Amino acid sequence: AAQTNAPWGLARISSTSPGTSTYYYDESAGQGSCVYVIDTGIEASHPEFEGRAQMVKTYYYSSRDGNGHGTHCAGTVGSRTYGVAKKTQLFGVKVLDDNGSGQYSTIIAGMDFVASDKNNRNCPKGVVASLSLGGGYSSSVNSAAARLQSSGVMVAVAAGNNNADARNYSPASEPSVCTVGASDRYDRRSSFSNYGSVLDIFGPGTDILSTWIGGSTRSISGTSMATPHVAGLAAYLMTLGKTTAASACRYIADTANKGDLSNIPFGTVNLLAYNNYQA
Ligand SMILES: CN(C)c1ccc(C(N)c2ccc(N(C)C)cc2)cc1
Ligand SMILES: [Ca+2]
Ligand SMILES: [Ca+2]
Repeated sequence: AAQTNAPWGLARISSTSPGTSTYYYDESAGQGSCVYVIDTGIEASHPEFEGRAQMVKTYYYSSRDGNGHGTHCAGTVGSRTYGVAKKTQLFGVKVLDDNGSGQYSTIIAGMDFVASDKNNRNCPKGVVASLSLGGGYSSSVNSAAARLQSSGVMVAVAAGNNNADARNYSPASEPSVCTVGASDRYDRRSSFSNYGSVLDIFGPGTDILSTWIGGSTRSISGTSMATPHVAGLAAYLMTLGKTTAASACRYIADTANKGDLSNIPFGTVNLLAYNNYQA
């Protein structure tokens, strides 16, 4: 399959070179996989999700995404137009308030929730969790991410947006999950992207067009936008049977575009997520 005039990020993950505008992907499109987006919620009624999204848990008064961030991330995972895995199903877990903030205890609860909840869902091709959030180092936040990964879920987390070593941020600093840095359309490390030896992979993160609340769309930037590209790609690869939840981060790194990125500090991986699609 091919999507013409795709958002640049989608094109980039299906090309060995920057500058292309077509997203090439297998028609299976992540069907049979499930991705939990742990964030400010998801506007499930957005036409772009085609009824494939639903809220399963909130830690606040409502399950509504009153912010937009969660809906944007979910759109990059699995919306029709802006999504990597266009037939996956999406589950929203609202651990962040409508200001985009949340306490560590709530975030931890949301991760434990997913580890249990996945046992009540029909996801024959596997389960992914996308965490576009983070804060200062916390061993208990890292431990919750490690548990989620251990339980059989492919955990993708944002590196953070402080142009600093991700070792001082959580859950980015948890080695057992897949920590994702951001790149721009010219194959440079995004100016805000964290870096460091704990990074596993880079994905498109600068000027990412996706779904927004009120049935709208907008372009925003962050390692928050890179993470759902990798989460979507994981779901896509699991559906194809190329990898499992336990080994998906390693498979993505193994099959990545290598050495294409500029402005990568010594000690940080030069690896950009790539779907290896061959028609
Ligand atoms: C410091 N830390 C762990 C962290 C910081 C920022 C973010 C992030 N999602 C973010 C930060 C800034 C902005 N802007 C627009 C300033 C957007 C997203 C995530 C983690
Ligand atoms: Ca290349
Ligand atoms: Ca890792």
